[PDB]
Amino acid sequence: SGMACVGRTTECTIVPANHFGPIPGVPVGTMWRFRVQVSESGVHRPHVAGIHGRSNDGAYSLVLAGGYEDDVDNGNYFTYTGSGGRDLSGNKRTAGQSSDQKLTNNNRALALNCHSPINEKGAEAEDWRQGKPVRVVRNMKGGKHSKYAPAEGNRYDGIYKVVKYWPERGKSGFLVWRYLLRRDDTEPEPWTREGKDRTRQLGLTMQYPE
DNA sequence: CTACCGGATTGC
DNA sequence: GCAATCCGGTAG
Repeated sequence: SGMACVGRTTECTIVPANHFGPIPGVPVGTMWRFRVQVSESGVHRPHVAGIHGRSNDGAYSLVLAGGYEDDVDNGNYFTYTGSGGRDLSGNKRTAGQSSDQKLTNNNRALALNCHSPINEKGAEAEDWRQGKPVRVVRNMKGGKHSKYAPAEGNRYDGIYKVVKYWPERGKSGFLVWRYLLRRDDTEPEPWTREGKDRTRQLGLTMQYPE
């Protein structure tokens, strides 16, 4: 079973589970081979889910991992897809779209980060930088369609904010919730010349399980 | 390609 | 507390 059914070896105690913003001691460019490690770091606590959020508070983090065809990654911004609209019966974790997504649970959480009152028809923020921060991790499985994904594993790419969100018919013909995320982070983007230099100057290397 | 498990977390 | 959810990971 390797890493398929494993739990954490430690938990992040440096900040609590509902911390908004960067995790202390984890710079942009930090890299981990497996999602469980990303969880142990505090950067993205769920081992499987794309969004970490509480539907009455906000979303703390998300992962771009190519798991949702409606995702569109443009590096310094991206269009993210809500979760759900899927039949996971039979103890699945992933499936194709087979019903309309809903503005509930993780999807409502991420909408709350937008600097606009929550709205079932979607919203746009007049001052997007006042929104709640989202920690963004890119996983190599996004690399099928995105040149910004890391070659392997998972990489912390910094703080993004939700500019707007809206419902739209997805590629599979069912409604999906879509979110425009835009970067708001003083640290360089890992894929740029400056980001590559920073990663090197910091001595960051891929973290593997102990 | 197909099938489906633990664990972590939030929903209720 | 128990139910629901799930952008992972592996075996066949």
